[PDB]
Amino acid sequence: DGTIYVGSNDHYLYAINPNGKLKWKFETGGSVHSSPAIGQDGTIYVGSNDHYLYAINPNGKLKWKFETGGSVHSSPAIGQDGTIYVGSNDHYLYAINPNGKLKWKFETGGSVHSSPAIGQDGTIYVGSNDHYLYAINPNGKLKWKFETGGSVHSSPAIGQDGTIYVGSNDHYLYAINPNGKLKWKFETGGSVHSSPAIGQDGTIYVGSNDHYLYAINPNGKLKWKFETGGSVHSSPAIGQDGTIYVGSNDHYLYAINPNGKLKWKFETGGSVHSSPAIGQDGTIYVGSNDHYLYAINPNGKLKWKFETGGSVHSSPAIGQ
Ligand SMILES: [Cl-]
Ligand SMILES: [Cl-]
Repeated sequence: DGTIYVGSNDHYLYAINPNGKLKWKFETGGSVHSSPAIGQDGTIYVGSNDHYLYAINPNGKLKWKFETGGSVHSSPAIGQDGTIYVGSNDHYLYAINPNGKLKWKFETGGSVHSSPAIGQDGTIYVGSNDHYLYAINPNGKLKWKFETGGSVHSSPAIGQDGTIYVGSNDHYLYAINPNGKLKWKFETGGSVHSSPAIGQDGTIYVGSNDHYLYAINPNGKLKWKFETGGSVHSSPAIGQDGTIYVGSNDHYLYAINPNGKLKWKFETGGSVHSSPAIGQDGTIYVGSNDHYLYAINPNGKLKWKFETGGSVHSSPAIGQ
């Protein structure tokens, strides 16, 4: 099918066809910064600034909405049994059943902006504003928490071997072993809000507020760093040939070769905080602060752009 879903600061969740024409839009009560996740049956889940986690049917009609105590900026993750996990600015990590009833909630010490990741054994990992990376068991009990030096707004990535990687506002990219002990930390020049991505050879890519996209080896030593013109808050995506795509606050979507050299850059009208998604055909989709969702071909030329009513900070998801 190939529908592209993305939130906008104009309060809507958009469903766009691969040709750039609207399928439907669903109005929430507030800005949709959260990035949608798609369940096995096609349900689209997304948080809103209006405090709700939404479940929207493929036809664009509400399935249910679950009210948390504060804005849902965190992006949901879906477990093997269908449980939907999402953080809230009310300080909790929520686990919601597919029917929209609470499974459990776990209180952290601060707002949960970070988006959860799920391990192979069902462990749920998420950062908190309280400076910790949390590992929560499927039953909602704490497994462990790891203290960084600052707020963990970056969303964790899990390696093949179980290593958990996450940025911190203390400027480091952390690699944490499955037991919750530090493996290594890599110092960038500024806060690491960007969420890491792991390449096929284990290279970890992450943006930094210091304007660079970093490639770090599994041993925690620098592979390369590529300088953009502004802070890299967007989270990288990796194509089949190894190309790394990431937005920058300098307004460009970047395509970087595995060797750290520029492949191409595409200029949007505003900062690219949204994190790119790659379609089956290689199309790269990303939002911009200029209000558009962009579809860029593998050669870096514009396929189409779709104007929403406000900034597109949400990161797109592509349906089957
Ligand atoms: Cl159409
Ligand atoms: Cl974000």
